[PDB]
Amino acid sequence: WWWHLRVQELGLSAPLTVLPTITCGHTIEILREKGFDQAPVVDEAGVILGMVTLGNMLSSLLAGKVQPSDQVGKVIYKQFKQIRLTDTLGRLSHILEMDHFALVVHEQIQYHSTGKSSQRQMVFGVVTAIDLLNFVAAQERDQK
Amino acid sequence: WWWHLRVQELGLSAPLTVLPTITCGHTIEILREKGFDQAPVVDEAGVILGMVTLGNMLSSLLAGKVQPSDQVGKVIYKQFKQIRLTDTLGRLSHILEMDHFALVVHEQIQYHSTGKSSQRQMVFGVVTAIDLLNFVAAQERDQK
Amino acid sequence: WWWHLRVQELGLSAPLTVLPTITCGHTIEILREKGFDQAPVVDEAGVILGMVTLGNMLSSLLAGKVQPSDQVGKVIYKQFKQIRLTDTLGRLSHILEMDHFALVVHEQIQYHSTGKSSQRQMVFGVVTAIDLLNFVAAQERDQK
Amino acid sequence: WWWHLRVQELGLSAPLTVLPTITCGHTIEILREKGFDQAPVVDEAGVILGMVTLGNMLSSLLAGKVQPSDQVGKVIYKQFKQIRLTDTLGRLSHILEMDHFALVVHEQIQYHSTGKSSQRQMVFGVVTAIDLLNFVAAQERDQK
Amino acid sequence: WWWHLRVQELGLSAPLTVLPTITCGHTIEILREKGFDQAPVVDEAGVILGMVTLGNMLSSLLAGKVQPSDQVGKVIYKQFKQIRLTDTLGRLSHILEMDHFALVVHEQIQYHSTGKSSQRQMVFGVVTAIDLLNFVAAQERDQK
Amino acid sequence: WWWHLRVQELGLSAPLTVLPTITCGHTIEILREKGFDQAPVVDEAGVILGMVTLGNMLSSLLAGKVQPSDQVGKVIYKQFKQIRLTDTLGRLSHILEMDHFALVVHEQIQYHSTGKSSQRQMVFGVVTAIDLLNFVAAQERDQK
Amino acid sequence: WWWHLRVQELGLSAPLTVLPTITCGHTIEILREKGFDQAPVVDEAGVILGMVTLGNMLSSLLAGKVQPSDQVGKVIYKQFKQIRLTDTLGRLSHILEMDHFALVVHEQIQYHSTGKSSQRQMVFGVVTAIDLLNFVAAQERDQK
Amino acid sequence: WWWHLRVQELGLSAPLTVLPTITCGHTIEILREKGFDQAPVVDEAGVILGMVTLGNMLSSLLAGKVQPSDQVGKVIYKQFKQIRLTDTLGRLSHILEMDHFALVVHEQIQYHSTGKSSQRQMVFGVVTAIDLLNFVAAQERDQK
Amino acid sequence: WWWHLRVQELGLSAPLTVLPTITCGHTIEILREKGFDQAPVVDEAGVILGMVTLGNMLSSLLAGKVQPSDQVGKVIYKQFKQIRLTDTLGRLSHILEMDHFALVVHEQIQYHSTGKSSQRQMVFGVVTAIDLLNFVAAQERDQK
Amino acid sequence: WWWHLRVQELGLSAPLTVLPTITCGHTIEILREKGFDQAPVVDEAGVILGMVTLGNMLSSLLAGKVQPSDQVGKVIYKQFKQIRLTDTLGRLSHILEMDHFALVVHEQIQYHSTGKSSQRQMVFGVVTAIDLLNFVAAQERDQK
Ligand SMILES: C[S@@+](CC[C@H](N)C(=O)[O-])C[C@H]1O[C@@H](n2cnc3c(N)ncnc32)[C@H](O)[C@@H]1O
Ligand SMILES: C[S@@+](CC[C@H](N)C(=O)[O-])C[C@H]1O[C@@H](n2cnc3c(N)ncnc32)[C@H](O)[C@@H]1O
Ligand SMILES: C[S@@+](CC[C@H](N)C(=O)[O-])C[C@H]1O[C@@H](n2cnc3c(N)ncnc32)[C@H](O)[C@@H]1O
Ligand SMILES: C[S@@+](CC[C@H](N)C(=O)[O-])C[C@H]1O[C@@H](n2cnc3c(N)ncnc32)[C@H](O)[C@@H]1O
Ligand SMILES: C[S@@+](CC[C@H](N)C(=O)[O-])C[C@H]1O[C@@H](n2cnc3c(N)ncnc32)[C@H](O)[C@@H]1O
Ligand SMILES: C[S@@+](CC[C@H](N)C(=O)[O-])C[C@H]1O[C@@H](n2cnc3c(N)ncnc32)[C@H](O)[C@@H]1O
Ligand SMILES: C[S@@+](CC[C@H](N)C(=O)[O-])C[C@H]1O[C@@H](n2cnc3c(N)ncnc32)[C@H](O)[C@@H]1O
Ligand SMILES: C[S@@+](CC[C@H](N)C(=O)[O-])C[C@H]1O[C@@H](n2cnc3c(N)ncnc32)[C@H](O)[C@@H]1O
Ligand SMILES: C[S@@+](CC[C@H](N)C(=O)[O-])C[C@H]1O[C@@H](n2cnc3c(N)ncnc32)[C@H](O)[C@@H]1O
Ligand SMILES: C[S@@+](CC[C@H](N)C(=O)[O-])C[C@H]1O[C@@H](n2cnc3c(N)ncnc32)[C@H](O)[C@@H]1O
Repeated sequence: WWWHLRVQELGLSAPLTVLPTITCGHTIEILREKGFDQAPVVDEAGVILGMVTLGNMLSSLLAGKVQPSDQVGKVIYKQFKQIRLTDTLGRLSHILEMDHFALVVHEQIQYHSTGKSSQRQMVFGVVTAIDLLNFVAAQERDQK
Repeated sequence: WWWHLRVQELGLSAPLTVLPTITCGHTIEILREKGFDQAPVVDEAGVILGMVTLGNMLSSLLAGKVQPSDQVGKVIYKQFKQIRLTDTLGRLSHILEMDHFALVVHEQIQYHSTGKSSQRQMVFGVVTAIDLLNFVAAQERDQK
Repeated sequence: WWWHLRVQELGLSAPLTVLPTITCGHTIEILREKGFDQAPVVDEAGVILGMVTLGNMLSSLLAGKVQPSDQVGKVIYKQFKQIRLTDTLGRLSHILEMDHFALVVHEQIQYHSTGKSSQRQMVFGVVTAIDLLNFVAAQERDQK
Repeated sequence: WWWHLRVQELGLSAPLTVLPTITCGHTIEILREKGFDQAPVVDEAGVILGMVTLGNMLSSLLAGKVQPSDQVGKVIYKQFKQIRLTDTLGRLSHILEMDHFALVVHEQIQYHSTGKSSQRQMVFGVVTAIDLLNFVAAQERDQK
Repeated sequence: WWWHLRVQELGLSAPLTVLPTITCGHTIEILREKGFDQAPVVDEAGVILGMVTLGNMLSSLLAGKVQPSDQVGKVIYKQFKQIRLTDTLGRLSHILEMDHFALVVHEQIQYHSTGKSSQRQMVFGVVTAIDLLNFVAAQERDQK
Repeated sequence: WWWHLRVQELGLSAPLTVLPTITCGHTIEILREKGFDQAPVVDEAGVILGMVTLGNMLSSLLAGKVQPSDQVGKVIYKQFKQIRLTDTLGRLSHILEMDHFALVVHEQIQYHSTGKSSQRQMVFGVVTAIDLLNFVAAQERDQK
Repeated sequence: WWWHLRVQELGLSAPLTVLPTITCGHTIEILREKGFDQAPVVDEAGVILGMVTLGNMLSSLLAGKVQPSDQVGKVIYKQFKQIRLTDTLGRLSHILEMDHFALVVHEQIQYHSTGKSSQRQMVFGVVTAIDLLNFVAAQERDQK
Repeated sequence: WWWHLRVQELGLSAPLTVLPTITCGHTIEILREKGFDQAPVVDEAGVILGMVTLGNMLSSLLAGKVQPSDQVGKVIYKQFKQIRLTDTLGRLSHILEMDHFALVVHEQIQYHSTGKSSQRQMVFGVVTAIDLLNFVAAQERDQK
Repeated sequence: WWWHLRVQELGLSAPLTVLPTITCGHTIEILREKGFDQAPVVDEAGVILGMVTLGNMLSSLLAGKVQPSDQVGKVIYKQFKQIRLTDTLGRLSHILEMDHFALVVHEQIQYHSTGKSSQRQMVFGVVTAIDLLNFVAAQERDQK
Repeated sequence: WWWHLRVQELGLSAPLTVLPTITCGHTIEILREKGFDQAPVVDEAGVILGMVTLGNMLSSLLAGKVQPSDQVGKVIYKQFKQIRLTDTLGRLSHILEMDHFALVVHEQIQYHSTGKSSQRQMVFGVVTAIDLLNFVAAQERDQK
């Protein structure tokens, strides 16, 4: 039944993200002390530009390309199956199987001095099935 | 009953915002062509830095401080009441009671090259009672 | 300079109004898709008998007096700052300065079988600020 | 140059119209004391249901169809080269070139309880070249 | 029955007539506030030499032949058909059913020491169907 | 250099594990609030009889066998490239890449009444990349 | 210098243990032929519940409480001083210097069907100074 | 019962003994691989001049007096509860009650060139209770 | 039955040997006072370098090889069928039977500074049938 | 030189003898603690009838012919070499060489009232090479 549900309901309390210049070893700590596993990589403007995960992180360091002291900009995960918040859990349940996570985007349309429109994409969160499992374990009392 | 409803459920399709350098005259067009009157004023990084409304802009143009060719950066509406998307309708409905509009924000905590957290507030969108009315009109069908 | 202009100069094209029996939400949907905010409440004869505005409507709905399914007549915003089309832009601009909207009316005198005179008032149009702001933006391309 | 100008500029302070039930002897009187030539005929709802002119009337009286005590509604004039106030003076000029009068109208879009649109034609006023001649001496001080 | 009624018995209001030198517009604005449409042009005494109307002026002015600032002499409408006061209402019907007005003349036969018979055809006035309609309305009161 | 390091040094403070009867949703909660990802499934005697990981378990919920209220015993996950505690980081670096984790085994040789030996495998912990990733940063101060 | 060292480096390959049910004499034989002196006593679940030593044996066997053919659980040594593997070598130093043998333990906490937690204590390896002396004579080759 | 028996019956294994100058670690390894707990210290002539024990040796390094590479004559133990082969098992068992081992000695009456009598003490071997317990483990099947 | 018995169970009386540097006359003296038939000859280190018997003396004195003042090392007897202290009494009795004396030796495996294994041999004692004949009367009360 | 010596100087103090009925072990014990090997067996008057040694007695006991409890008379060794005291030491020494003992007999030459001379040969004693060895050792002191 849960696949009926929608992305926004899932409580993406995930404001955390990184710059590409963050030291690899530091991110390793932050995720673990938080218990997290993957962190979004954006610019200081917040523009979505990549990902970082242990799976590529361990693979990269063990590949010998970088040190833990290196910056994540050079080991940036980018192949995320990113989804939109407006979508349903079925798509989430679909996508979140081949890998543990996927980005949810929020779109931002700015207009220039001359009224010319522009588009900015923002991070709504970084979700995993735990959020799905956590949410599905409780909310079924209300809108099942 | 609807005041219990959760804010993110309100179907905000509101990515449009403006740079402060946009000309007032063009600004009116974009809102009026959209049927809008108020729009977020943000930087190129999406920094929540003010507003623009009907009363803000009508008073400003009638006061003569901004010509129609003037930029909105001079008269950016600032006294907006603001809510968070994780909040509830009842307070937002309360919030909308004494204003024409309300701002919803979001947060995104970037982490430095040194791994230090840095919190950035990000625009979620712009809500007027139409959004509440439009959704509660839909909730007439969804309360099943 | 524009405030000296005649009210009729603006050209408030749309004469869109409602009867006091249409469902509250239905009014809201019609205005919102078109982006409107208000609608004159007149009889089938067209006699100006009131107004309805979202600021009243949001307050009315949140007051609990009307469901969205309720009729619009019971929340008739019959009070309005009303001006005549034969009047000056500045005073209407003055009128809109501290109001969410303004009303203009069209007079009409009928003579019965005995020729005794009568008076009727039709709606010339409904004006908000963005009428003027767009109009002065357009008109200053011709007369300025 | 004036023929290019908009209809509404011509100061059409002409709200007077009659019910069809008014007698012949009173219609002539009012138009005579007003110095008028013709008078619109509408219902109590303002529906544009006819006309009456000296040419229509004189032909009617001299044909014997209406006694002076008879109603103008029996011989209600209804033909006219009707125009709408959004148009230009040249078309008004064009229409008045061969008719003995010109008719201008106005619109009102009422909406029912079911949200169904209803465009209602409404009288704006009666115009003759006097309105042109009176006002042509005026705009040659404003736009000329 | 009224067709028998004597033209003299109608009781024209009065003659109003100007000299050809004065401009059209000044005559035009005067006649209209009296409600008039057509005005004679005579010599220093009242001899028939000219005739002006709105119908020909509007036709001529929009044709561009003369301006409203042009003298009233160039808008002459003397091609009228003319009647004598000794005739009856029926003759007016045979006149006014087509034209917009009728001319009635009169003789001011003053006698002097010049030694010859004198004849000076005066203008008796300007009569329209309103006079006819007023006269038949009045005669229906006399014949009561 | 780190592959020189030995498995024993890593310090897996990982005594936590589960029974097969543990509730599915409770299982995910337990790891999540603590921030873990997977915990061994053993009996009350500590026998290494299973494993629970989100990737199978998210698939397990999507397979429909388990609701969050279900037990993990019916979806007990039992494949793991388990490593031995005496090895080096080279094996860990090798083994721990193709999956996110691997069991580390302690062993126990119990002797019967007749002196017959009996080997019993024990869980020394549950390791992922962080354990070494944190450790490699630390071990550059002690052994290298 | 070695006293600083970590216990787990000491090659504590002592998975062997006994059930209480086995006779005393065989256990003494078992440790004798394999060369040990003392062996840990646990249940079939591997729960640490006792010990057996030469003094625990000879004194009891000379006390007459047990025949050599008597069961070993009768003389289960339990007054050992106990340490955890996570400690340092100097902690072993001030343990074996007065005790004739040393016990080390490993911990394991299991989580129930209801999610409640319970710890299990598991033997790591029965160690005496020879391991230390063997290890310290060996590890200095790694350092130097 | 066995305490009535005779020491010589026990059947010692062998006299594995060392010189004082032997390295501490080599004795440590030798007793390890042999499983032994101690070894007598004698000269090349076999004179009973010392002993080396686990408790002596563990205390020796941990007191810092000898490195593992140092020679054992520095810590030469001689406080053994020495016994003679001719003595009884019960006394030996009593003798082993507090010491972890008991030296068994042997005599040799060597005469000189002049016939002067002299006694040369000889090491018969080394015994722990494990000898006795194993010894009684079989003797109860033949001499009982 | 006694032939089944063992060296150690039979037991020695006492060991007495001498250096070869003793004179022949005193060798007779010590044996004759003891009634001994023979004597082992070793160094002060106890190495079994020879022995002396009655048959050695009778041949030696009557061959003129040694005077009583001469040393036995001149004619130190060397023939002897050496036996070990592990051997069945029947063999001992057999092995003694054809000879006139027999010797049992005791092993002594000592280790050097470099821990190199080395086995020296030690004299256990001299045995004649008296050792058998006296003890056989005793073990018939112990084994029988 | 000693071959000149005689039994009269020999000092054979060997008068002890046994009866044939005495038990072998009883004779064995007596001979052993005095330290002899061979024992004379004579009648109650001292007349020569028997002789025994250990060499045959052990051999006979090992042959199974007699037990140690058997009488000494059945284990006789009379196949000795017998000598007379009048014979020189050289012949004495010569004759004892190829054995372990020799017999010397007593032939006193006085008689009694029986009326006839005869011979009742008593044993003079039991000499060994040790006697000679003791004798030659002593006589070397006497002659020098
Ligand atoms: C505690 S971690 C558990 C580790 C597991 N491998 C995973 O990624 O889900 C999961 C929780 O952390 C939160 N989280 C994941 N990524 C995050 C991020 N980049 N910033 C802040 N929170 C995040 C999610 O809301 C999720 O509920
Ligand atoms: C249809 S307009 C009606 C006029 C109304 N007074 C207003 O502008 O907010 C309102 C709708 O547009 C959306 N909206 C308002 N401001 C917006 C903005 N700045 N960018 C994008 N959408 C916006 C809101 O969600 C609301 O549902
Ligand atoms: C496209 S709408 C823009 C959205 C905004 N709510 C509004 O109505 O102004 C612009 C025009 O709608 C007109 N308008 C507003 N209320 C009206 C009403 N009740 N009937 C007809 N026109 C109306 C305004 O005068 C304005 O010129
Ligand atoms: C003052 S009369 C004089 C001109 C001429 N008598 C005629 O009626 O055409 C004409 C003026 O009266 C006004 N008028 C004409 N008919 C009208 C009517 N039916 N109701 C109100 N005003 C009217 C027109 O604006 C026009 O400017
Ligand atoms: C409004 S006018 C009659 C309508 C006619 N179409 C006109 O406007 O001239 C009303 C009265 O004015 C009078 N009248 C018309 N023209 C006149 C003139 N030129 N001088 C004096 N009276 C005039 C007529 O007698 C008529 O009774
Ligand atoms: C904060 S969790 C992050 C998620 C990680 N993939 C995991 O294994 O759960 C990382 C730490 O949790 C610890 N851990 C993992 N499984 C555990 C378990 N079953 N019991 C106790 N600790 C565990 C590991 O030692 C690791 O250092
Ligand atoms: C080689 S034996 C030497 C004799 C020693 N005195 C002792 O305590 O047994 C000692 C070795 O056996 C190992 N050991 C001790 N107890 C053991 C047990 N119960 N099972 C398996 N190994 C054990 C220890 O780690 C130590 O390294
Ligand atoms: C075979 S080891 C068995 C291992 C056991 N941990 C121990 O040392 O007792 C035990 C045997 O070795 C013998 N032994 C002990 N120390 C000895 C030594 N220094 N030289 C020769 N044998 C020794 C003991 O007499 C005992 O019978
Ligand atoms: C007591 S004498 C018995 C009678 C006779 N003298 C003989 O030797 O057979 C023999 C005993 O002395 C002991 N013995 C023999 N030669 C010895 C020697 N060289 N040193 C010490 N004891 C010896 C033997 O153990 C034997 O039990
Ligand atoms: C000391 S024992 C040992 C010598 C010899 N191997 C033996 O066993 O007969 C020998 C001495 O005892 C003495 N002797 C031998 N037989 C004897 C006997 N039957 N009675 C008394 N003395 C005897 C001899 O004189 C000799 O000096």
